[PDB]
Amino acid sequence: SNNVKPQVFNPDNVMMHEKKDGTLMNEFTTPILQEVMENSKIMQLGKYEPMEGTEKKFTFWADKPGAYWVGEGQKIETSKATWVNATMRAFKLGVILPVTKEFLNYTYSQFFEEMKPMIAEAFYKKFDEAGILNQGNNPFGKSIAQSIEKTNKVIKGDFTQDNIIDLEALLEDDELEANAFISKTQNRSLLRKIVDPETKERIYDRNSDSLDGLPVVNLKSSNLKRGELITGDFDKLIYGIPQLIEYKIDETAQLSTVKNEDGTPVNLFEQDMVALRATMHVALHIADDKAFAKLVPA
Amino acid sequence: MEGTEKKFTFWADKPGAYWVGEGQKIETSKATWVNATMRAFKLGVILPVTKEFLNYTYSQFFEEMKPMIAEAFYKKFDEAGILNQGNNPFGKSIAQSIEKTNKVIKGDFTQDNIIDLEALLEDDELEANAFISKTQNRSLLRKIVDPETKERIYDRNSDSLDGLPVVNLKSSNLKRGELITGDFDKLIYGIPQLI
Amino acid sequence: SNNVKPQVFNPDNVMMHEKKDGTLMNEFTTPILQEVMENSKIMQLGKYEP
Amino acid sequence: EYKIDETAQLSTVKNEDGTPVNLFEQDMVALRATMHVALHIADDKAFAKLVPA
Amino acid sequence: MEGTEKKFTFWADKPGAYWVGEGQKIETSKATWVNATMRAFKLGVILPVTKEFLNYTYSQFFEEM
Repeated sequence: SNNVKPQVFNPDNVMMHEKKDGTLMNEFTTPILQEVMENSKIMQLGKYEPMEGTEKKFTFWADKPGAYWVGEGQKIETSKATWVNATMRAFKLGVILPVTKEFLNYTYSQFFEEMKPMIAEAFYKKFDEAGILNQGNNPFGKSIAQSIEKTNKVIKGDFTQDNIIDLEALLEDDELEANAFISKTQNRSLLRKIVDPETKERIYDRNSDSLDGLPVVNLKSSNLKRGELITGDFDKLIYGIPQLIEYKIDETAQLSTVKNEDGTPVNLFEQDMVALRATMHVALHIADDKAFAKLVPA
Repeated sequence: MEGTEKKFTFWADKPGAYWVGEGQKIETSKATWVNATMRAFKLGVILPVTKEFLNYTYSQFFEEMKPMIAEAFYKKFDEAGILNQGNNPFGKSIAQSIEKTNKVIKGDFTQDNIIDLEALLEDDELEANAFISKTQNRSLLRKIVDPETKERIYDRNSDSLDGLPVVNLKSSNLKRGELITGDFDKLIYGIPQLI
Repeated sequence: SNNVKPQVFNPDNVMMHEKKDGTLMNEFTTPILQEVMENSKIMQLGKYEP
Repeated sequence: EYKIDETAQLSTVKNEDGTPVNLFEQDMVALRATMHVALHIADDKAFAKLVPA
Repeated sequence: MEGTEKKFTFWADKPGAYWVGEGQKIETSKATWVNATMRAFKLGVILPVTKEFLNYTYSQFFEEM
């Protein structure tokens, strides 16, 4: 066909060297990152559990044996122990990044090696918003926010030392103690302006990000609102990783998820392109639905 | 800066990710960068002197005038990049940025408003680094008291507000009622030609 | 699309770890054979030619 | 001969949406086996059959 | 050629000169330049072969081709 104008794609997810206006992108300056790359707050707070299938079983003692006061020559009576079972499964995260091979030679040679950190960050954020907030199409049935909803373990009201202490007290009502807080950085404003009216000490350590002596963890998510704060015994949140982040770079596949201007699927061998596929298998368990509580604006 | 212009490339969008069922199609995504650019403009002044003046009135006039010209340049630059004043040549300034994003508090100087002003940057995960103030603000800043602890947020001894440096502007264009907060590492400046 | 149920296929010859009811086939026991599998009767009866 | 492949399309299998199966997008593997085999009947009179009425 | 485009800059118009009377005003002129560019394009072909052909007819086909 001898058509030499560059290919338009739909969606425009393909990195290209030549722009449709004819601009040809030589002497490219490598973009620089205005931020530190994020990490999974679930993997920071929760307990790791080694997992080898896609599924894991847990079994715990429940009932325990009794005892009796027995007179001399009186018959000693009997007792029993019990256990209970729980289980968690994994799900898969993945993405593909397509590149034209002119781009990977004449614009950005190292593109995939510089994308790898950003793909890992995207997976970690996608996991955190699922397991903490019940957001981003949570595949599990299990999350902190949905545990709080079933137990209704919520305080309604403004940030005060009264409410923040009554929140942490809401766990020991069930014989658990808080290990950390989860909050939104937009609200350390509110933590900074509350003080003990009697000892005249401030509950939030602005210098070290501890609230009431416990560490605060900041979510970058937009789904956790200004007025909302979460507390929990995070040893009761368990995570596992059957497959680490694995990358395959492929020079020959077809991508039916992307189309050419004529409506045809993208074929990487025939159109002279490359793609990176990343996948990960990740599993979440909430070991005790009573272990988490939430403070919410009225 | 080696000429009248500088250019910057930053990552704008990171790639997405998908939950993928077994045997389901993994979908695509893209990274994306953005371009920004910075250019110089010229400050200048001429000082005319008669030869009688320079001979018989004031011999060292230019040598002692040089400092006052440098101050006039610094004041013109500050009054253009902070305030949108002095007939500013650049496209944008701090006052233009505030006016476009509308990050402004209507209110008196109180510890509540000073904390809400600093919080108005945390809305965007930016942490304030300093204040820009009018020295005739001190008669307001020093009468702020924390009603529980009765601590005062403005430190006489180090011209520091809520622990952050306060920097004072000598102009008539920053009024008596007004205070400015920023992450000032987001001011970038360059000087292709010293005076 | 963030769809996590397993793909249905036609004619459905794909071997899959997850069943559509959500059963995960871990702890799987390798199938054993109820027979001895057949040789070719052509190759048993006929003559081979290089 | 057995060839194992991780990136082909299979047109003879279709997704629930009707699309051909792509092994790279869908994170799959396929085994292809092939064999060449030949037959000759050297004398067609050499065979006979008994059949029910 | 590094990358797939190259640029060339050439002198174009050249300054004038004037005949100047004694105490007459000398006039002005300017130099000028122009740009040219050369760009690469891609040649390609695919040669498809059945593996019957590659086994039984012509093993060295993609070497001789």
